Amino acid sequence: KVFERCELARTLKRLGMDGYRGISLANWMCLAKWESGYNTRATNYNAGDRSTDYGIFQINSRYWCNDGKTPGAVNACHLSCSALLQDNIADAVACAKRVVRDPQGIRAWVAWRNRCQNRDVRQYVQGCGV
Ligand SMILES: CC(=O)N[C@@H]1[C@@H](O)[C@H](O)[C@@H](CO)O[C@@H]1O
Repeated sequence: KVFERCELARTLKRLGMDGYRGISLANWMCLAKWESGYNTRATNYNAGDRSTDYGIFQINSRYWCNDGKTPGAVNACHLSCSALLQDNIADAVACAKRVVRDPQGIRAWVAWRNRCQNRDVRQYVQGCGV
């Protein structure tokens, strides 16, 4: 599914993401916006290393989920990458929380650095009641 902006904001808040490991909801929203356009079924194949990015947060199969077809991969979220393509984002949120429990935090998503870091991200939660 493609979330509407404020629908996603409230969904993420109910799943405990506001301030998780210090990350504001608006940062999670900025991440989802620029990774997938709020699209839970999005996939991106990376021909350079044979990995695939999955779901609304475009979490990568080399380290975080298992899709069986990524060489030399691990599965730190202990999920099938299929779980990151559901309309219900609970599993994707659990995996995103696992990602940011590692040292880089939200910087683990390279695109967050380019699109959200040191930027005014509040527009993404304006009017959503969060
Ligand atoms: C949290 C996450 O999945 N980050 C992955 C990162 O590890 C990978 O090296 C980059 C390259 O495509 O994609 C994403 O940023």
